[PDB]
Amino acid sequence: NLKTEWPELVGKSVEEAKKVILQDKPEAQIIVLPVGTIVTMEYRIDRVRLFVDKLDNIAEVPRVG
Amino acid sequence: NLKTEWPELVGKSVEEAKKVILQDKPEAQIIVLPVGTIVTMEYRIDRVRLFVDKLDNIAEVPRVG
Amino acid sequence: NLKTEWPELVGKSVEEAKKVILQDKPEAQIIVLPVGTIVTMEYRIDRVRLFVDKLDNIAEVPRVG
Amino acid sequence: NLKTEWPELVGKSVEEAKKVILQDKPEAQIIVLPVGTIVTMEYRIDRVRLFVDKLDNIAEVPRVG
Amino acid sequence: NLKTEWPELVGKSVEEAKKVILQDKPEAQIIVLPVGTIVTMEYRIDRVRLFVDKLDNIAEVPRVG
Amino acid sequence: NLKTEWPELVGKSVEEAKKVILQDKPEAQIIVLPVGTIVTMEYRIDRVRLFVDKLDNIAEVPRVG
Repeated sequence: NLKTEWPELVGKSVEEAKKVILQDKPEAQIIVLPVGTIVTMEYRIDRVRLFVDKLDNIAEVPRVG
Repeated sequence: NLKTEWPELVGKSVEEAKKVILQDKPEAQIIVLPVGTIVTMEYRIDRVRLFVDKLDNIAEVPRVG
Repeated sequence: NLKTEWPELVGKSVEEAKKVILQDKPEAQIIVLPVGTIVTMEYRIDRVRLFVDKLDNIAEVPRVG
Repeated sequence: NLKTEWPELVGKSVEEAKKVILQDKPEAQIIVLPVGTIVTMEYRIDRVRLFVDKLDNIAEVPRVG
Repeated sequence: NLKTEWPELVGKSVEEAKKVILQDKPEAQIIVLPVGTIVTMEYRIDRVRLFVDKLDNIAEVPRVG
Repeated sequence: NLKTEWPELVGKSVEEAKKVILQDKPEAQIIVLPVGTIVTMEYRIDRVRLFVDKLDNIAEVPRVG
């Protein structure tokens, strides 16, 4: 199996979002970036990037990679 | 039906704007970004992005997506 | 008629500039952005964008749109 | 005549630089922007843009326009 | 030999990451930049760039250069 | 002669770096910019730009120009 996306998280705080992701993916390495950030094309299975808005709310669906 | 745009909101504060949108779209997930931000081409029906100016006023017509 | 540009405003503070614009265009929706900001190609007659410098002075001629 | 460039100003503070420019161009409208800022292609004879570094020192030769 | 990449570091703090790198590469010159930063194409053997997220966690695999 | 590059400076503080450069080039006009900054293609012999990281350390080899 595998849970790789957290659509239910758009709009929630980073605090709330961490808590859920860690529940579902105990080994996740959570990265917090501002929306519009260009990342390196490297794929990492244990990583979860959160793309946040000005108030630190999840602005896009979190996904593994 | 559907209310998907809030033209009447250009120039108003984020506080004022939240209040109106939530009135019209109780399930809206409000995202606040600075004008000029490049977003991901993903369409979400419950989402409302607010594009704000330096003083946090709505700079463009808010819309669903 | 119509007053759509405030060339006399380059260099003045946002506070001073607001005051003048509102005098001439009582219905103006004043938006304050940093110089170099890319805006959405939408035209709004009641809107006045102020493009400011590091000290919040008007850096370019204010115009309707 | 006309004094349109202040090469002698690279490295000096904005405070120092203002003082000199105003000496030479009493009608100058001084604009302070960070180096790397893209401006609008509009030419203004009374305007002097200062392009500053992280410490607010003049990083490039000030010029009219 | 040579240790040139620290994959085990994604997600860790800059403080933690410094400590490990210096352990493995005592002569490393540690540089801390935000993710999405465009660097100069110059290669330096003693240098280790850390690409950090909003909370200062390592967002990409640290490497020499 | 001429000393135009300070390779020995990568990783050092701006404070430390100033001190060295001024030692070697007493007439240097020191400019401090963040890495990734696009500068104007103008060449100045008395100028030394320092490209700094998030902690204000020299991230690239300082050079005249």
